[PDB]
Amino acid sequence: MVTQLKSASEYDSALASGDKLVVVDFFATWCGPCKMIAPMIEKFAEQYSDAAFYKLDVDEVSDVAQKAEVSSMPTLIFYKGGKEVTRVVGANPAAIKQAIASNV
Repeated sequence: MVTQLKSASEYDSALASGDKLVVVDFFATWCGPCKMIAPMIEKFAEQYSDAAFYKLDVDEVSDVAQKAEVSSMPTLIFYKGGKEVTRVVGANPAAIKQAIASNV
């Protein structure tokens, strides 16, 4: 399943009592994987049974991107215990399966 984070509440409450797998995606659609991998991760979303896909850009939100400083392209992270433990900031689809399928 794919989610759309419009309000910080959807993100905050997700890191609090969020035991399941909480995935985040920070990409301002510059040019490259950020747009080429969109279908990949978005497509894999229909593969998992309990994977929270949090989509975030920059201006569209301005809340998360503000606090959660981005240092990649794109920038994906995995939250299991309300704390970034298994992050994945690079560029590779397969990295989502072995990642999501792990924390799942």
